Amino acid sequence: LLVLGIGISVHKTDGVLRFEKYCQAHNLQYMIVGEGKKWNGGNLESEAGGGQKINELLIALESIKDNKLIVVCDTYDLIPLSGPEEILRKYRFLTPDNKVVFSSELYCWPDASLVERYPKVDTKYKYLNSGAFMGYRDDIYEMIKNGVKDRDDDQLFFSIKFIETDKIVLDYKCELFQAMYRCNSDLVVHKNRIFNGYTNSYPVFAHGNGPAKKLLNHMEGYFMTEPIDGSSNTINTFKLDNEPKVFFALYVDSNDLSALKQFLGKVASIQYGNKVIYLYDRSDNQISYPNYHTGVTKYVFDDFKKSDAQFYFLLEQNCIITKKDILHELIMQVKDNHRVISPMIGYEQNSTRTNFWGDIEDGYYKRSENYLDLAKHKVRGLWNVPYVYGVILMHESVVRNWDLSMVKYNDKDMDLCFSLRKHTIFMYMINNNNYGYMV
Ligand SMILES: O=c1ccn([C@@H]2O[C@H](COP(=O)(O)OP(=O)(O)O)[C@@H](O)[C@H]2O)c(=O)[nH]1
Ligand SMILES: [Mn+2]
Repeated sequence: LLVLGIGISVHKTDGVLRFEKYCQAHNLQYMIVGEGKKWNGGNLESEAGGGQKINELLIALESIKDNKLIVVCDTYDLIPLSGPEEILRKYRFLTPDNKVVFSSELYCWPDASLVERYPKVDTKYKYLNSGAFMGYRDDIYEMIKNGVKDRDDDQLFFSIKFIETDKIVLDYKCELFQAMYRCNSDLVVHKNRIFNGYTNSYPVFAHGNGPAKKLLNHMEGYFMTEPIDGSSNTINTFKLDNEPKVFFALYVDSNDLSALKQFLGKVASIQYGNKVIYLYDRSDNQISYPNYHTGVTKYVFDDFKKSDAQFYFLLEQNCIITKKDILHELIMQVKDNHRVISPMIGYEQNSTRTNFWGDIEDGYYKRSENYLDLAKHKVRGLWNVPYVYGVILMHESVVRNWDLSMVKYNDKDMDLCFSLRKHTIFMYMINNNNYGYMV
Protein backbone atom coordinates (compact mmCIF):
# COMPACT_ATOMS: atom_id res chain seq x y z
CA LEU A 1 0.00 0.00 0.00
CA LEU A 2 1.17 3.52 -0.91
CA VAL A 3 -0.69 6.76 -0.06
CA LEU A 4 -0.26 9.55 -2.64
CA GLY A 5 -1.27 12.79 -0.97
CA ILE A 6 -1.60 15.80 -3.25
CA GLY A 7 0.53 18.66 -1.86
CA ILE A 8 1.37 21.02 -4.72
CA SER A 9 3.17 23.99 -3.16
CA VAL A 10 6.64 25.51 -3.26
CA HIS A 11 6.68 25.47 0.54
CA LYS A 12 4.76 23.09 2.80
CA THR A 13 1.54 24.12 4.50
CA ASP A 14 0.62 23.00 8.01
CA GLY A 15 -2.08 20.91 6.34
CA VAL A 16 0.48 18.72 4.56
CA LEU A 17 2.79 18.61 7.61
CA ARG A 18 -0.12 17.40 9.76
CA PHE A 19 -1.08 14.80 7.11
CA GLU A 20 2.54 13.55 7.10
CA LYS A 21 2.57 13.23 10.90
CA TYR A 22 -0.65 11.23 10.94
CA CYS A 23 0.65 8.99 8.11
CA GLN A 24 3.82 8.29 10.12
CA ALA A 25 1.88 7.57 13.31
CA HIS A 26 -0.18 4.90 11.50
CA ASN A 27 2.75 3.27 9.64
CA LEU A 28 1.47 4.43 6.23
CA GLN A 29 4.02 4.74 3.41
CA TYR A 30 3.31 7.94 1.51
CA MET A 31 4.48 10.31 -1.18
CA ILE A 32 3.57 14.01 -1.32
CA VAL A 33 2.59 14.51 -4.96
CA GLY A 34 3.72 17.82 -6.43
CA GLU A 35 5.90 18.89 -3.49
CA GLY A 36 8.01 21.96 -4.42
CA LYS A 37 5.85 22.90 -7.43
CA LYS A 38 3.65 26.00 -7.79
CA TRP A 39 -0.14 25.54 -7.62
CA ASN A 40 -2.00 26.32 -10.84
CA GLY A 41 -5.23 24.40 -10.10
CA GLY A 42 -7.39 27.55 -9.72
CA ASN A 43 -8.95 29.55 -6.86
CA LEU A 44 -10.93 26.59 -5.51
CA GLU A 45 -12.76 28.82 -2.97
CA SER A 46 -14.68 31.03 -5.43
CA GLU A 47 -14.50 28.69 -8.46
CA ALA A 48 -14.02 24.97 -9.13
CA GLY A 49 -10.83 23.53 -10.68
CA GLY A 50 -8.19 21.02 -9.55
CA GLY A 51 -7.23 19.42 -12.92
CA GLN A 52 -3.58 20.07 -11.98
CA LYS A 53 -3.98 17.47 -9.21
CA ILE A 54 -4.71 14.86 -11.91
CA ASN A 55 -1.74 15.97 -14.03
CA GLU A 56 0.71 15.83 -11.08
CA LEU A 57 -0.75 12.44 -10.03
CA LEU A 58 -0.10 11.13 -13.55
CA ILE A 59 3.59 12.18 -13.35
CA ALA A 60 3.89 10.55 -9.93
CA LEU A 61 2.44 7.29 -11.30
CA GLU A 62 5.32 7.16 -13.84
CA SER A 63 7.64 6.50 -10.84
CA ILE A 64 5.44 3.60 -9.60
CA LYS A 65 5.78 0.84 -12.13
CA ASP A 66 4.15 -2.01 -10.20
CA ASN A 67 0.41 -2.55 -9.98
CA LYS A 68 0.04 -1.84 -6.27
CA LEU A 69 -2.91 -0.61 -4.25
CA ILE A 70 -2.77 3.16 -3.87
CA VAL A 71 -4.80 5.76 -1.96
CA VAL A 72 -4.96 9.18 -3.62
CA CYS A 73 -6.12 11.95 -1.34
CA ASP A 74 -6.24 15.61 -0.46
CA THR A 75 -3.75 16.63 2.25
CA TYR A 76 -4.62 20.17 3.29
CA ASP A 77 -7.80 19.17 5.14
CA LEU A 78 -7.42 15.41 5.59
CA ILE A 79 -5.72 12.93 7.97
CA PRO A 80 -5.52 9.11 8.27
CA LEU A 81 -6.64 7.66 11.62
CA SER A 82 -5.64 4.07 11.01
CA GLY A 83 -3.00 1.93 9.32
CA PRO A 84 -2.52 -0.27 6.23
CA GLU A 85 -4.00 -3.48 7.70
CA GLU A 86 -7.40 -1.86 8.37
CA ILE A 87 -7.29 -0.16 4.94
CA LEU A 88 -6.44 -3.36 3.03
CA ARG A 89 -9.13 -5.34 4.86
CA LYS A 90 -11.79 -2.71 4.18
CA TYR A 91 -10.84 -2.43 0.50
CA ARG A 92 -11.11 -6.21 0.02
CA PHE A 93 -14.50 -6.26 1.73
CA LEU A 94 -15.85 -3.23 -0.11
CA THR A 95 -14.86 -4.41 -3.62
CA PRO A 96 -14.13 -8.14 -4.22
CA ASP A 97 -13.74 -7.27 -7.92
CA ASN A 98 -11.00 -4.70 -7.17
CA LYS A 99 -12.80 -1.59 -8.44
CA VAL A 100 -11.66 1.95 -7.65
CA VAL A 101 -13.41 3.09 -4.46
CA PHE A 102 -14.29 6.79 -4.14
CA SER A 103 -15.49 8.71 -1.09
CA SER A 104 -19.21 9.37 -0.86
CA GLU A 105 -20.76 12.67 0.29
CA LEU A 106 -24.12 14.44 0.86
CA TYR A 107 -24.19 16.76 -2.18
CA CYS A 108 -24.16 16.41 -5.97
CA TRP A 109 -21.73 18.98 -7.36
CA PRO A 110 -20.71 20.80 -9.50
CA ASP A 111 -23.44 19.58 -11.89
CA ALA A 112 -26.89 19.35 -10.27
CA SER A 113 -28.25 17.63 -13.38
CA LEU A 114 -26.31 14.48 -12.40
CA VAL A 115 -28.73 13.85 -9.49
CA GLU A 116 -31.07 11.69 -11.56
CA ARG A 117 -28.15 9.75 -13.13
CA TYR A 118 -26.75 8.49 -9.82
CA PRO A 119 -27.75 4.99 -8.55
CA LYS A 120 -30.69 5.07 -6.12
CA VAL A 121 -29.60 4.20 -2.59
CA ASP A 122 -31.13 4.09 0.87
CA THR A 123 -28.59 6.47 2.46
CA LYS A 124 -28.03 10.22 2.46
CA TYR A 125 -24.40 9.55 1.41
CA LYS A 126 -25.43 9.35 -2.26
CA TYR A 127 -22.79 11.13 -4.35
CA LEU A 128 -19.08 11.04 -5.28
CA ASN A 129 -16.42 13.17 -3.55
CA SER A 130 -13.09 13.19 -5.45
CA GLY A 131 -10.98 14.21 -2.38
CA ALA A 132 -10.11 10.57 -1.52
CA PHE A 133 -10.11 7.32 -3.46
CA MET A 134 -8.35 3.95 -3.53
CA GLY A 135 -7.58 1.28 -6.14
CA TYR A 136 -4.92 -0.45 -8.23
CA ARG A 137 -2.25 1.78 -9.78
CA ASP A 138 -2.97 0.50 -13.29
CA ASP A 139 -6.71 1.12 -13.06
CA ILE A 140 -6.18 4.68 -11.85
CA TYR A 141 -3.48 5.25 -14.49
CA GLU A 142 -5.83 4.11 -17.25
CA MET A 143 -8.47 6.65 -16.17
CA ILE A 144 -6.11 9.67 -16.25
CA LYS A 145 -3.44 8.70 -18.76
CA ASN A 146 -4.33 11.36 -21.35
CA GLY A 147 -4.08 14.16 -18.75
CA VAL A 148 -6.46 17.13 -18.32
CA LYS A 149 -6.18 20.92 -18.26
CA ASP A 150 -4.77 22.36 -15.00
CA ARG A 151 -7.99 24.32 -14.53
CA ASP A 152 -10.41 21.53 -15.49
CA ASP A 153 -12.68 20.37 -12.69
CA ASP A 154 -11.43 17.11 -11.13
CA GLN A 155 -14.64 16.63 -9.10
CA LEU A 156 -16.69 16.69 -12.31
CA PHE A 157 -14.17 14.49 -14.15
CA PHE A 158 -14.52 11.68 -11.62
CA SER A 159 -18.27 12.16 -11.17
CA ILE A 160 -18.71 11.56 -14.92
CA LYS A 161 -16.41 8.52 -14.86
CA PHE A 162 -18.49 7.03 -12.04
CA ILE A 163 -21.82 7.61 -13.77
CA GLU A 164 -20.79 6.54 -17.24
CA THR A 165 -18.54 3.52 -16.54
CA ASP A 166 -18.42 0.52 -14.24
CA LYS A 167 -14.91 1.30 -12.95
CA ILE A 168 -15.83 3.06 -9.66
CA VAL A 169 -17.79 2.15 -6.56
CA LEU A 170 -18.73 4.60 -3.79
CA ASP A 171 -17.92 4.04 -0.10
CA TYR A 172 -21.53 4.58 1.01
CA LYS A 173 -20.86 3.28 4.55
CA CYS A 174 -17.93 5.66 5.23
CA GLU A 175 -15.57 2.69 5.92
CA LEU A 176 -12.46 4.08 4.22
CA PHE A 177 -13.38 7.74 3.76
CA GLN A 178 -15.42 10.38 5.58
CA ALA A 179 -16.45 13.59 3.84
CA MET A 180 -17.22 15.46 7.03
CA TYR A 181 -19.11 18.47 5.58
CA ARG A 182 -22.62 18.83 7.10
CA CYS A 183 -22.23 15.43 8.83
CA ASN A 184 -21.42 16.93 12.27
CA SER A 185 -24.22 15.16 14.09
CA ASP A 186 -23.21 11.78 12.63
CA LEU A 187 -19.71 11.98 14.08
CA VAL A 188 -18.09 11.70 17.51
CA VAL A 189 -14.50 11.30 18.69
CA HIS A 190 -14.05 7.99 20.55
CA LYS A 191 -10.88 6.01 21.37
CA ASN A 192 -8.69 8.12 19.09
CA ARG A 193 -11.08 7.69 16.13
CA ILE A 194 -14.07 9.19 14.39
CA PHE A 195 -17.14 7.08 14.91
CA ASN A 196 -19.94 7.64 12.39
CA GLY A 197 -23.15 6.62 14.13
CA TYR A 198 -25.24 6.97 10.98
CA THR A 199 -23.21 4.35 9.06
CA ASN A 200 -21.92 2.47 12.14
CA SER A 201 -18.32 2.81 10.97
CA TYR A 202 -14.94 4.15 11.93
CA PRO A 203 -13.76 5.91 8.69
CA VAL A 204 -10.03 5.65 8.15
CA PHE A 205 -9.51 8.99 6.34
CA ALA A 206 -11.07 12.08 8.02
CA HIS A 207 -11.69 14.67 5.30
CA GLY A 208 -12.76 18.15 6.45
CA ASN A 209 -14.01 18.97 2.94
CA GLY A 210 -15.24 22.52 2.26
CA PRO A 211 -16.12 24.41 5.50
CA ALA A 212 -15.61 21.21 7.49
CA LYS A 213 -11.93 22.20 7.83
CA LYS A 214 -13.15 23.88 11.05
CA LEU A 215 -14.63 20.60 12.32
CA LEU A 216 -11.49 18.55 11.53
CA ASN A 217 -9.30 21.26 13.14
CA HIS A 218 -11.55 20.97 16.22
CA MET A 219 -11.30 17.18 16.44
CA GLU A 220 -7.50 17.32 16.00
CA GLY A 221 -7.16 18.63 19.58
CA TYR A 222 -8.74 15.36 20.82
CA PHE A 223 -6.68 12.94 18.69
CA MET A 224 -3.21 11.55 19.44
CA THR A 225 -0.26 10.64 17.25
CA GLU A 226 1.71 9.66 20.37
CA PRO A 227 1.01 9.24 24.13
CA ILE A 228 0.81 12.34 26.32
CA ASP A 229 3.87 12.69 28.47
CA GLY A 230 2.22 13.56 31.74
CA SER A 231 5.49 14.69 33.28
CA SER A 232 6.12 17.47 30.73
CA ASN A 233 4.66 20.03 33.09
CA THR A 234 5.44 18.47 36.47
CA ILE A 235 8.07 21.20 36.79
CA ASN A 236 6.60 24.41 35.27
CA THR A 237 10.10 25.99 34.80
CA PHE A 238 11.40 25.61 31.29
CA LYS A 239 14.89 26.33 30.01
CA LEU A 240 16.25 25.73 26.51
CA ASP A 241 19.72 24.15 26.21
CA ASN A 242 20.56 26.46 23.30
CA GLU A 243 18.40 29.55 22.66
CA PRO A 244 17.43 30.24 19.00
CA LYS A 245 17.31 33.96 18.21
CA VAL A 246 13.87 35.55 18.84
CA PHE A 247 12.74 38.88 17.26
CA PHE A 248 10.43 40.62 19.74
CA ALA A 249 7.94 42.74 17.76
CA LEU A 250 6.23 45.00 20.31
CA TYR A 251 3.06 46.78 19.19
CA VAL A 252 2.72 49.80 21.46
CA ASP A 253 0.81 53.06 21.87
CA SER A 254 2.81 55.67 23.75
CA ASN A 255 -0.35 57.80 23.93
CA ASP A 256 -1.28 55.52 26.86
CA LEU A 257 1.90 56.25 28.78
CA SER A 258 1.09 54.28 31.92
CA ALA A 259 -0.06 51.22 29.96
CA LEU A 260 3.15 51.37 27.89
CA LYS A 261 5.45 51.58 30.92
CA GLN A 262 3.72 48.64 32.61
CA PHE A 263 3.83 46.52 29.45
CA LEU A 264 7.52 47.26 28.76
CA GLY A 265 8.42 46.40 32.37
CA LYS A 266 6.80 42.97 32.05
CA VAL A 267 8.40 42.37 28.64
CA ALA A 268 11.83 43.30 30.06
CA SER A 269 11.27 40.57 32.70
CA ILE A 270 10.77 37.78 30.17
CA GLN A 271 13.94 35.70 30.64
CA TYR A 272 15.60 35.14 27.27
CA GLY A 273 19.16 35.87 26.22
CA ASN A 274 19.27 35.57 22.43
CA LYS A 275 16.88 38.28 21.19
CA VAL A 276 16.39 41.54 19.32
CA ILE A 277 13.62 44.02 20.26
CA TYR A 278 11.66 46.31 17.94
CA LEU A 279 9.00 48.78 19.12
CA TYR A 280 6.26 49.61 16.64
CA ASP A 281 4.36 52.62 18.00
CA ARG A 282 0.92 53.70 16.75
CA SER A 283 1.60 57.26 18.05
CA ASP A 284 3.53 59.89 16.05
CA ASN A 285 4.83 61.77 19.12
CA GLN A 286 13.77 55.18 23.26
CA ILE A 287 17.24 55.27 24.83
CA SER A 288 16.54 51.77 26.22
CA TYR A 289 14.97 50.79 22.89
CA PRO A 290 17.12 51.80 19.87
CA ASN A 291 14.81 50.03 17.37
CA TYR A 292 11.86 52.39 17.71
CA HIS A 293 9.38 53.08 14.92
CA THR A 294 6.50 55.52 14.99
CA GLY A 295 3.12 55.94 13.28
CA VAL A 296 2.78 52.15 12.74
CA THR A 297 -0.76 50.90 12.14
CA LYS A 298 -0.13 47.44 10.66
CA TYR A 299 1.95 44.39 11.61
CA VAL A 300 5.48 44.72 10.16
CA PHE A 301 7.51 41.79 8.86
CA ASP A 302 10.27 43.40 6.78
CA ASP A 303 12.60 44.08 9.73
CA PHE A 304 12.29 40.44 10.75
CA LYS A 305 12.90 39.24 7.17
CA LYS A 306 16.14 41.26 7.01
CA SER A 307 17.22 39.89 10.40
CA ASP A 308 18.80 36.50 11.24
CA ALA A 309 16.09 35.74 13.85
CA GLN A 310 14.56 32.24 13.88
CA PHE A 311 11.23 33.22 15.49
CA TYR A 312 8.94 36.28 15.43
CA PHE A 313 7.30 36.98 18.79
CA LEU A 314 4.39 39.39 18.41
CA LEU A 315 3.37 41.16 21.62
CA GLU A 316 0.56 43.74 21.93
CA GLN A 317 0.63 46.40 24.70
CA ASN A 318 -2.63 45.25 26.33
CA CYS A 319 -1.24 41.75 26.96
CA ILE A 320 0.63 41.41 30.26
CA ILE A 321 2.89 38.37 30.45
CA THR A 322 3.64 37.16 33.98
CA LYS A 323 5.36 33.79 33.30
CA LYS A 324 9.04 34.68 32.96
CA ASP A 325 10.12 31.45 31.23
CA ILE A 326 7.26 31.59 28.70
CA LEU A 327 9.51 31.80 25.62
CA HIS A 328 11.40 28.64 26.60
CA GLU A 329 8.06 26.92 27.12
CA LEU A 330 6.58 28.06 23.76
CA ILE A 331 9.67 27.25 21.69
CA MET A 332 9.63 23.67 22.99
CA GLN A 333 6.21 23.26 21.33
CA VAL A 334 7.37 24.36 17.87
CA LYS A 335 7.73 21.27 15.65
CA ASP A 336 6.10 19.74 12.57
CA ASN A 337 2.74 21.43 11.88
CA HIS A 338 2.93 23.44 15.13
CA ARG A 339 4.58 26.66 13.95
CA VAL A 340 2.27 29.44 15.24
CA ILE A 341 1.64 29.24 19.02
CA SER A 342 -0.33 31.68 21.20
CA PRO A 343 -0.57 31.35 25.02
CA MET A 344 -4.12 31.69 26.34
CA ILE A 345 -4.66 34.74 28.61
CA GLY A 346 -7.92 36.23 29.89
CA TYR A 347 -9.00 39.75 30.81
CA GLU A 348 -8.21 40.42 34.46
CA GLN A 349 -11.81 41.22 35.45
CA ASN A 350 -13.46 38.33 33.54
CA SER A 351 -11.14 35.52 32.50
CA THR A 352 -13.70 34.01 30.12
CA ARG A 353 -12.82 36.75 27.63
CA THR A 354 -9.56 35.44 26.15
CA ASN A 355 -7.10 36.09 23.32
CA PHE A 356 -8.46 33.30 21.05
CA TRP A 357 -11.69 32.41 19.26
CA GLY A 358 -12.86 28.80 19.32
CA ASP A 359 -14.99 29.24 16.18
CA ILE A 360 -15.70 31.79 13.48
CA GLU A 361 -18.77 32.53 11.35
CA ASP A 362 -18.54 34.87 8.35
CA GLY A 363 -15.29 36.18 9.89
CA TYR A 364 -16.77 36.94 13.31
CA TYR A 365 -16.53 35.37 16.75
CA LYS A 366 -18.65 32.30 17.46
CA ARG A 367 -18.73 30.35 20.74
CA SER A 368 -17.40 26.81 20.19
CA GLU A 369 -18.74 23.85 22.22
CA ASN A 370 -15.50 23.59 24.22
CA TYR A 371 -14.77 27.33 24.48
CA LEU A 372 -15.62 27.73 28.18
CA ASP A 373 -13.79 24.48 29.06
CA LEU A 374 -10.59 25.85 27.51
CA ALA A 375 -10.97 29.32 29.02
CA LYS A 376 -11.47 27.88 32.52
CA HIS A 377 -8.71 25.24 32.04
CA LYS A 378 -11.04 22.27 32.51
CA VAL A 379 -8.90 20.76 29.73
CA ARG A 380 -5.40 21.84 28.62
CA GLY A 381 -3.05 21.40 25.68
CA LEU A 382 -2.62 22.79 22.15
CA TRP A 383 -5.73 23.59 20.14
CA ASN A 384 -6.06 24.36 16.40
CA VAL A 385 -8.20 27.50 16.34
CA PRO A 386 -9.27 30.14 13.73
CA TYR A 387 -8.02 33.26 15.58
CA VAL A 388 -5.38 34.15 18.19
CA TYR A 389 -4.36 37.62 19.34
CA GLY A 390 -1.80 39.59 21.22
CA VAL A 391 0.95 37.09 22.10
CA ILE A 392 1.98 35.00 19.09
CA LEU A 393 5.15 33.03 18.47
CA MET A 394 5.73 32.23 14.76
CA HIS A 395 8.55 30.12 13.33
CA GLU A 396 10.59 31.77 10.59
CA SER A 397 9.43 29.18 8.00
CA VAL A 398 6.01 30.84 8.22
CA VAL A 399 7.01 34.51 8.22
CA ARG A 400 9.76 34.20 5.56
CA ASN A 401 7.66 32.21 3.03
CA TRP A 402 4.00 33.35 3.21
CA ASP A 403 2.10 36.61 2.66
CA LEU A 404 0.90 37.55 6.16
CA SER A 405 -0.26 40.97 4.96
CA MET A 406 -3.48 40.05 3.12
CA VAL A 407 -6.40 42.37 3.85
CA LYS A 408 -10.05 41.47 4.36
CA TYR A 409 -11.28 43.12 7.59
CA ASN A 410 -9.04 46.22 7.64
CA ASP A 411 -7.98 45.22 11.18
CA LYS A 412 -4.44 44.10 11.84
CA ASP A 413 -5.14 41.19 14.22
CA MET A 414 -8.12 39.86 12.23
CA ASP A 415 -6.22 40.13 8.93
CA LEU A 416 -3.15 38.31 10.25
CA CYS A 417 -5.42 35.40 11.23
CA PHE A 418 -7.25 35.54 7.87
CA SER A 419 -3.87 35.42 6.12
CA LEU A 420 -2.84 32.30 8.05
CA ARG A 421 -6.18 30.53 7.49
CA LYS A 422 -5.97 31.30 3.77
CA HIS A 423 -2.51 29.66 3.54
CA THR A 424 -3.49 26.58 5.59
CA ILE A 425 -1.02 27.68 8.27
CA PHE A 426 -2.57 26.66 11.60
CA MET A 427 -2.85 28.78 14.76
CA TYR A 428 -2.47 26.81 17.97
CA MET A 429 -3.67 28.21 21.26
CA ILE A 430 -1.84 26.76 24.29
CA ASN A 431 -3.32 26.80 27.81
CA ASN A 432 -0.90 24.49 29.73
CA ASN A 433 0.04 27.11 32.33
CA ASN A 434 -1.03 30.48 33.75
CA TYR A 435 0.77 32.87 31.40
CA GLY A 436 -0.65 36.29 32.08
CA TYR A 437 -3.76 38.44 31.57
CA MET A 438 -5.14 41.18 29.32
CA VAL A 439 -5.91 44.78 30.39
O1 LIG B 1 -2.13 25.20 -3.32
C1 LIG B 1 -2.76 24.14 -3.23
C2 LIG B 1 -4.17 24.02 -3.06
C3 LIG B 1 -4.74 22.80 -2.96
N1 LIG B 1 -4.01 21.64 -3.10
C4 LIG B 1 -4.60 20.28 -2.95
O2 LIG B 1 -5.94 20.31 -3.39
C5 LIG B 1 -6.81 19.76 -2.37
C6 LIG B 1 -8.23 20.25 -2.61
O3 LIG B 1 -8.44 21.55 -1.98
P1 LIG B 1 -9.41 21.60 -0.73
O4 LIG B 1 -9.14 20.43 0.16
O5 LIG B 1 -9.38 22.95 -0.11
O6 LIG B 1 -10.83 21.36 -1.43
P2 LIG B 1 -12.19 20.84 -0.78
O7 LIG B 1 -11.96 19.42 -0.28
O8 LIG B 1 -12.59 21.83 0.29
O9 LIG B 1 -13.17 20.81 -1.99
C7 LIG B 1 -6.07 20.16 -1.09
O10 LIG B 1 -6.48 19.43 0.06
C8 LIG B 1 -4.63 19.83 -1.47
O11 LIG B 1 -4.44 18.42 -1.37
C9 LIG B 1 -2.64 21.67 -3.26
O12 LIG B 1 -1.98 20.65 -3.34
N2 LIG B 1 -2.09 22.93 -3.37
MN1 LIG C 1 -10.26 18.66 0.73
